[PDB]
Parts: sequence; structure tokens; C-alpha cells
Amino acid sequence: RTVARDITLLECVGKGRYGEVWRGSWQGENVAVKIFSSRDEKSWFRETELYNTVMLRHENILGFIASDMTSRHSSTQLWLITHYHEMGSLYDYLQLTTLDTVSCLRIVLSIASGLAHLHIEIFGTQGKPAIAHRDLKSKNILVKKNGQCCIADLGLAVMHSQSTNQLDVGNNPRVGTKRYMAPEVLDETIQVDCFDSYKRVDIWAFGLVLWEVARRMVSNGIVEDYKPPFYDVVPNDPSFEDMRKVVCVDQQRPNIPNRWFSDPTLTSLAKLMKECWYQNPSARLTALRIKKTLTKID
Amino acid sequence: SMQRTVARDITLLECVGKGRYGEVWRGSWQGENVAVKIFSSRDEKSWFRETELYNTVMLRHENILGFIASDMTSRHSSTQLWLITHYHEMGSLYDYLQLTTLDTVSCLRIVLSIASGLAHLHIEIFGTQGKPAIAHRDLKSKNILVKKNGQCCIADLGLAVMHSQSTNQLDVGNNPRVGTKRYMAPEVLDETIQVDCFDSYKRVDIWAFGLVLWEVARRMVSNGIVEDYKPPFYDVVPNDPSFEDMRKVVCVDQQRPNIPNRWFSDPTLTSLAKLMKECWYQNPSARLTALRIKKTLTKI
Ligand SMILES: c1ccc2c(-c3cnn4cc(-c5ccc(N6CCNCC6)cc5)cnc34)ccnc2c1
Ligand SMILES: c1ccc2c(-c3cnn4cc(-c5ccc(N6CCNCC6)cc5)cnc34)ccnc2c1
Repeated sequence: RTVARDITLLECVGKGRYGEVWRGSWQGENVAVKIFSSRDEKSWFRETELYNTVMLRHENILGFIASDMTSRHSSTQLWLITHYHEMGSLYDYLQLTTLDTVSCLRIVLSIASGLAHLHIEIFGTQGKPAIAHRDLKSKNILVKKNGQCCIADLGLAVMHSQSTNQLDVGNNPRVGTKRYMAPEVLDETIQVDCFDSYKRVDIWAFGLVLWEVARRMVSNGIVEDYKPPFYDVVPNDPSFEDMRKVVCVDQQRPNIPNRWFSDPTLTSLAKLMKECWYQNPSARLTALRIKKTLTKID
Repeated sequence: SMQRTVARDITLLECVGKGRYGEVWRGSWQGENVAVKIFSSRDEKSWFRETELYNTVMLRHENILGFIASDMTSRHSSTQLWLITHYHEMGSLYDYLQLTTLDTVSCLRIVLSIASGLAHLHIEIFGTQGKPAIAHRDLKSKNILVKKNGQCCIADLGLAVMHSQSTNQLDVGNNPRVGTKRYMAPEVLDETIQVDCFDSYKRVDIWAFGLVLWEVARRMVSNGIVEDYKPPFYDVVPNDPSFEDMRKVVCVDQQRPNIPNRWFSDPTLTSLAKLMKECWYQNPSARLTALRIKKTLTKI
């Protein structure tokens, strides 16, 4: 029996504009400590609430352990303590690793299973509201030693319940990662009062991640280098406007390499991406349909 | 004496109060008294709301309870949440008025200090070093502390809402709670309140303030005459009145707190009576603002 604040921070393993993640030691075991900037305090709270009230728990959702906050003198320390994944993010994993058909499908099915689990309302004692993520990307997915993935970073999440028909968007000024923003977010037509709109934004982002992964699967003895979505048409840290011109005005999407089309698996994955990338959000596949499709190609 | 792992440097000494969130304790921290407000896990939204208001608005004022710290720790099926503030040994206005009568100077000092706290919450300050308007939403004599200098400060921002013009997303939070029934304005009771107008919430605070002003005025001695402490509407609702009990008296019956005709033979009580009256208009838009009350009281 010990307290969360007594976790020993050992090394910083990730660092962005909104926070840091550290490998920490708690009673001799590795944990991950995400430390939020005070500026992203509403994300820390949303995640904490989700994990500690909805009790979100699933093989493909990052395992919560604890949350801790202390504030004084305008200094606020915001910690979310989770299961530690030493292989790091999917983004990290894809840089050099190449995949065979089995490992590629294991990765994308586990992500689909995580997302389907989030999107669906479950009834009964072990139930949950429907949840949309709103910042899905390869840096927000962890790779486990067993080859499965799990989805992290629920701080922008929005929720919906069938019995009340109530949408819970919380209040957070943080917006999703610009590279992964759906057309409707970029041209500001997204119907913000509709829960389904948020699920559809997640589906868009999932198709981009699918593309990042599929590039690294070997066929005919070759792969493509890791690249981020839209690598050839926008800069690093692209602006809202850079993305809008590419995605909305030019109607661009990632290109599919020729070699994919002689591989049955990559051909099926290209079709799935297309079904995630429709300009019309209501035309996109659901997470459930994506999971069903992937279950059938392995 | 007890410590909790949610803040190991604070020693809890005694429970001094209970509220809609739980207990408040006198505690000791680095040799000084502090007040520790302990939330149940049920109310982590109010805990966060109050913390954010103190921590990001950097809300500070002589007549707003002073924030010291906030802590929370959470695991599966165990969550502790604390707000630590300055401790006022004279206790709440509600308790003080049970035991204490007021002279004219003390009465004015109390009601002016409440008005000044409330105007500081309510006032939106525009520009780069501004401040959102804040509405309290549970103003009552139990949520005001008496300080040793004879001024008061307003406490409990767990239900408070804020609005800055610059940001376009009006949000009454998502915590399932409204005000103390006894202090609820008529428009809350008959559901006519204009929920999309941030100022509606300010006007609801002004109605509550007039009730507190009545509670206080009752205990000012005038020509050797004073009334016992009573809560607002004590003579027409029971203890712990329901939303419905209140709806009947304030809306259907149109009841207001009685203003003894005798008050009008005293200049201070006369001014206060006029102020209460102008906090109690059925029409929320006709009510005085916190700032105007403050100026009127500063003139006395
Ligand atoms: C978003 C993403 C993650 C989290 C996490 C999180 C949980 N586990 N974990 C592990 C790493 C990590 C480990 C090892 C490496 N490397 C080893 C390979 N070579 C160099 C890089 C890199 C990264 C990062 N973050 C996390 C916890 C809480 N919120 C999050 C929100
Ligand atoms: C609402 C009200 C208060 C707070 C407080 C808070 C700060 N100071 N303080 C002091 C008391 C208190 C001291 C002495 C007495 N008595 C001794 C004299 N005889 C009558 C009983 C009674 C009460 C209670 N709460 C507080 C902190 C945080 N949120 C709040 C929200």
C-alpha cells in the first residue's frame, strides 16, 4: 500500500505541446505517467472522469491505474497513471519495423476492436455510454508485446446515452490534431449537436492510420517507407489552412501504391480506407462494419 | 488527529461544517489554520469547477473566500477530492446571526462586503487582463463567512458558471445540481428562466442576495428592537422544502419576505428595505445589479 504521488519518475519517453509521458516505477514495477500541461487541464479531467466513472476497460484501450492532481500557488500537477507499453506508440513502431500479413491484420483489427468498443453503447451491470474519441492518430495508439494495440488519450472524448438521448461534449478548447482532421472539421460544417458526427470524424482518422500501417506490410518482397498521412502535400506541423486546401478544396486523400493491388490483403485494406475517406460523413463505414470486415480477411 | 494520503502535510483537527458536498474541517498546515472541504466522489465535477475557477481565473478578492490548494487522488472504486482554503474562525453568516445582533455600522459593513464580493464575481472585465463574469448559483447565508475585521466573504463556487464574451461556447457545466430550494428565484421555480442568457444566472443570484439582505437586516438593532434569526420563508414552508413546496409560495401565492413597517422609521433599515424590494421583482430584468447595490450601500 503506497500513494500515486510517490511514483518515481525515471525517464521521459514522450513529449508534445500539451504534455509529457514518463516511465515511472511504483513498488518496483513500470507504469506510465502522463503529465499534462496546466493549459490542458480539461483533458486530464475528462480522461480521469471517463476512466473513474464509466470504468472504461478493454484489451484495446490503454489500461488506467490511477489519477492524481495537486495544485497550489497557480502551480498544478496533473498526472494520469497507466499501464506502461515499452514498445511505445504505433507511430514509433512503424518507423523501421516491417509487417507480414498476420502482424498487419493483428494491429489493425485490435485498433478496430478498441474503437468499436468505444463507439458502441453497452447495456447492463458492465455497461457504458457510447464514446467518440476525436483525436485518433498513430501517436495515440500503443503497441503491446503480444502484437495487439490499444488506444490512448481520451481527453477530447464525447459521450452519448440512448435512454436519455443526451449528448455530453464537455467543454474543452483543445481541438484534434490538424493532420488527421476530417473535411467537415476543416471547412467547419461538422454538425456539432449530433453524436454521430463525432464517430464519423474518428472513422476518417482511422482510415489514415490504416494507411500508415499498410505501407509497412511486406508484399512481393517490398514495403513503402513510413510516412505520415499527406506527407507530400503539406509541411511538418501543417496549419489549419494547409489542411483545408488539401482535403476540402483539392479533395486529396493519401495515394495507394501500385504494388498493393496484387496483394489480396492490401487490396481489401485499400477498399476499407476509401470507405473511411468519403467527403460525405454519413457515407463512411461504421466501426462495427470495419471490425466485421477485418475479422473476415484473417 | 488525522492525516489523509490526499494531502499528507495537512492535519485534520475537527469537523466544523457540513454542506451539499460533505464536510469542512478545521485543519493545521505549516503552523496555520486552514479549512479543508472534502468532496464525495459523486461530486468530482463540482470539485473541478471550483478548482478551475480559483486556478485559471486566478479569482481573488477580500470578499471572496481565499483559495490555498486543491488535491485529488483516484483509483478504481476509491477517489478522494479536497479543496483547501483560508479558515475563518467566526464561521458562517448563518451561524453568526443566530448568536449575534448587529449595530448599524456592523450591519452595513456585512451587507456592503457581500455586495462587493458579488459584484467582483459578476463583473466581466474585458481585454487582455480581463475576467469572465461568474454567477454563483447557490448564494445563501451558510455560504458566506464572517471575518474578524467585520467583513464577510463569499464561499462555495462548486456550482458557479462563467462567461467571457471572447469565447463562443456558453456552458452551465454538466453537474446534476441546482440551488438550495429555499433561495431559488421565481423564474427557476416556474421554469421561465432564460437559460441561454448568461445574465439570467446573475439575476438569480440577485434574488438570493435580497433574501440574505433580509436575514441580516432582521438582526440589526433599531431603537432597542430586533427580531430573532429566521431563514427566508420560515413561516410558510417546512424545513428542507421541496422544489414544489417553494414553487407554490413564490410563484402561485407570490409570497415575499415580510418587511416590518417599523423598519421605515430607521434610515439604514429603510435603505436596505428598498434594496431588498428591488432584488425581488418577479421580472428578472427589473432587478438591480450587484454593482448598483454596492454603490448604493457605499453611499450609506
Ligand atoms: C498517448 C500516448 C501514450 C500514452 C501513455 C503511454 C503508455 N505507455 N507508453 C509508452 C511510451 C513509450 C515507450 C517506449 C518508447 N520507445 C521505445 C522504442 N524506442 C524509442 C521509443 C516510446 C514511447 C509512450 N507513452 C506511453 C500513457 C498515458 N497517455 C498516453 C497518451
Ligand atoms: C461554505 C462555507 C464555508 C466554507 C469553508 C470555510 C472556511 N472557514 N470556515 C469556517 C467554518 C466554521 C468555523 C467556525 C464555526 N463555529 C465556531 C463559532 N461558533 C459557530 C460555529 C463554524 C464554521 C466553516 N467553514 C469554513 C471552506 C470551504 N468551503 C466552504 C463553503
